[PDB]
Amino acid sequence: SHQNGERVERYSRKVFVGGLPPDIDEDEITASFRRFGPLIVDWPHKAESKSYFPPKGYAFLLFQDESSVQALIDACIEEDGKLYLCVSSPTIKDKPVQIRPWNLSDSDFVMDGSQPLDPRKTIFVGGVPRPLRAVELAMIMDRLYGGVCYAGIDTDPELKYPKGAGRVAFSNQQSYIAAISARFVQLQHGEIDKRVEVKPYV
Repeated sequence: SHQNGERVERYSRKVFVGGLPPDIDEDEITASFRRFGPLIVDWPHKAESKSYFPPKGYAFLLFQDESSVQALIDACIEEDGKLYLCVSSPTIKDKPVQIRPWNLSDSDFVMDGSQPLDPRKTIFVGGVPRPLRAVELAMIMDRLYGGVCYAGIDTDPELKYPKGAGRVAFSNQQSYIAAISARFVQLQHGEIDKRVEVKPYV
């Protein structure tokens, strides 16, 4: 049978996992995923002090091609908050595995073309986690100090993946004056509530 033959490589091939069985090695997870082919993996624990593999289902991994990022993520279930794989089969059952890829091209939250990125109009925004997108950053500043032209989070040029804080670029009105002088505020959003930082760029 056939229905589609297109491919996409505009997703970040690094995927976090946590649903792995209580006993796992790199060949168990290589058999857990499909279409990913051969891949590279890293564990939160792998020292000779106990074992070459972690005592928990937590893992970080990536594979050789970026086209299977969309093919495998499409062969599984998703949520607006996270992804899930239906690989329940080995020593773990009835519970899908946690999945989190990244969007190496959505890391840019453009809002208006009247002002591109510039060192005299850039602003810094600190306190964002890595697993989140600039969603929480651009939306809070647009709900109380709106007028933004560009927004995003700090990333590694190595794989275009988050590494810490974030930034925005607008200088349109006193709304930017109100957020650049409001270097601490309250949001009650996600695992964060207060004292997030907002200051001029350097």
